[PDB]
Amino acid sequence: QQRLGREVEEKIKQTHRKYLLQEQLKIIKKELGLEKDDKDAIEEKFRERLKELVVPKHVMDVVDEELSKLGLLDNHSSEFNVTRNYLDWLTS
Amino acid sequence: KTSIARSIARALNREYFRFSVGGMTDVAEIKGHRRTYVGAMPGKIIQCLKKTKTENPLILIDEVDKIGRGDPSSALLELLDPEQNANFLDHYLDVPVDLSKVLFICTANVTDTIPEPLRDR
Amino acid sequence: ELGLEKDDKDAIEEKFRERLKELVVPKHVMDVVDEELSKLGLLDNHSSEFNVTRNYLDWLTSIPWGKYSNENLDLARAQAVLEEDHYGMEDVKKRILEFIAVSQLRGSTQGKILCFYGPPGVGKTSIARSIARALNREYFRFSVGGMTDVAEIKGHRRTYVGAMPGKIIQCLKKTKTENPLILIDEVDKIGRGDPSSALLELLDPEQNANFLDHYLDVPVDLSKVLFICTANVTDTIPEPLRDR
Amino acid sequence: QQRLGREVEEKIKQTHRKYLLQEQLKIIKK
Amino acid sequence: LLQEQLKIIKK
Ligand SMILES: Nc1ncnc2c1ncn2[C@@H]1O[C@H](COP(=O)(O)OP(=O)(O)O)[C@@H](O)[C@H]1O
Ligand SMILES: Nc1ncnc2c1ncn2[C@@H]1O[C@H](COP(=O)(O)OP(=O)(O)O)[C@@H](O)[C@H]1O
Ligand SMILES: [Mg+2]
Ligand SMILES: [Mg+2]
Repeated sequence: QQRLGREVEEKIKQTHRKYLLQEQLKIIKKELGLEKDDKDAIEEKFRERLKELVVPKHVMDVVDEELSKLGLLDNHSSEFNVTRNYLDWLTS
Repeated sequence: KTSIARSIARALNREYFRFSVGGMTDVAEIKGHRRTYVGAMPGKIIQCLKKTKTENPLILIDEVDKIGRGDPSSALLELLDPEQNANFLDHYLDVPVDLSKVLFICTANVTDTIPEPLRDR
Repeated sequence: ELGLEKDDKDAIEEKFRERLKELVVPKHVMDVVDEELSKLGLLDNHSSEFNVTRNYLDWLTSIPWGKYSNENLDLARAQAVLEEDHYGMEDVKKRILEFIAVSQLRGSTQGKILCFYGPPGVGKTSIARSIARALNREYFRFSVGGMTDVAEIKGHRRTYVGAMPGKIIQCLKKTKTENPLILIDEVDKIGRGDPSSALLELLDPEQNANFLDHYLDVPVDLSKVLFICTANVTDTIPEPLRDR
Repeated sequence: QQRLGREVEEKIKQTHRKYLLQEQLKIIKK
Repeated sequence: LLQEQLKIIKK
């Protein structure tokens, strides 16, 4: 009974469809990357708020410490979210 | 007592915020929560400074006599201290802020029920 | 290897290690630091475990192991600066002078726990700065008023996302000295979730010499830290705290 | 209308570069 | 500007 083999072939076809879906996702992201944000743009985004503020020395040290670790973490870590949200409050 | 607070802010051209502490029981509304906890936010005062975009707004603390128990009354001691406002500490920021320029107005219907540490400040 | 991108990130080891050159690290802390540094060298720099280890080592190498502020043992100028800021208050000034004299006799820095209680507006909170100036000790203040979370005193385990050591270790990192002056205001108005059982581990000469923090998980010697506690009335402070 | 062909070509080039980098990393590991 | 919008819509 080659029905199991036919099902395995259908699963392989589904895997090929997943590969095509990944290729299409890359194709879409190629144009979707425009007008987006990244780890380097967020640094100046936070720093421009401090331009017009008379920031005390200790707050400046804390901000520099958080920005220093900001560039080390990746864009998807939960700790990255925690520090980004902390900076969003601290620099506002 | 409540209505004059907005008129004073209009005359002084200061930003205005109304903080109804009466009936409140959660201390976290004043001093916030640590960064570790998920969904943590700073206290009410930090949001006041954030939304007013000024370090010297008019904060109206309504019904100080109706504060709850079981205790934000001790947390107010770090917020209404005539000389300790320069280093008010919020648990989310974990950074002292200078609240000495903020004009605090507190409303109370009866004097006798305010605790002595707050009544003397 | 030349075609692929390569970075000399291994310098982070001596980047951390240079902080311990002027410190006097105890053996038990140094062993943990060495094991953590060895673990860091194997983790990929993109791993979350690598970031946790890096933060742990950053906290470990920032504690001022063996650093002490140059305490002023001169009685005359210590008394003069105490009379400079506050009038009256003979008892507290006498207590501070006795503390300085005892520290001078034994030839080493001394740690003690003092509690100031009385009517509001007598100068209990303000004198902490004058005492710090007299002793040349670094000054720090945190209020336990309405304290209901133990995590402020003991911190959180580093397994959790974004854990921090807590108030005492933050103070140790900030003041960069192992003998600062701690002012714990409103000790008589501490809340419950129970932080009152955590202060007993801090305000106790018999166990504060090996204070264990949930984040660092390494004992530190707080026996030389001068603790000052402000209260409004004595009869509401917990009995174990009033005992010490 | 014709921008789709240019976008697809750019995406294919980026994917090819990424796969070449992955293959080089695998060769280096081997 | 419309060409970029058309490509974005198609994607
Ligand atoms: N001196 C005053 N002049 C004009 N209106 C007043 C005056 N005092 C109170 N009011 C009126 O009373 C209303 C409610 O007052 P409120 O601020 O609630 O008093 P309280 O703060 O004592 O409760 C307001 O809408 C206001 O118009
Ligand atoms: N003996 C004193 N001499 C001079 N000023 C004093 C004295 N006692 C209190 N003060 C003043 O009182 C103010 C606040 O005192 P504080 O330390 O808040 O008292 P408490 O600790 O009882 O709340 C300080 O700015 C200080 O100048
Ligand atoms: Mg009213
Ligand atoms: Mg005081």
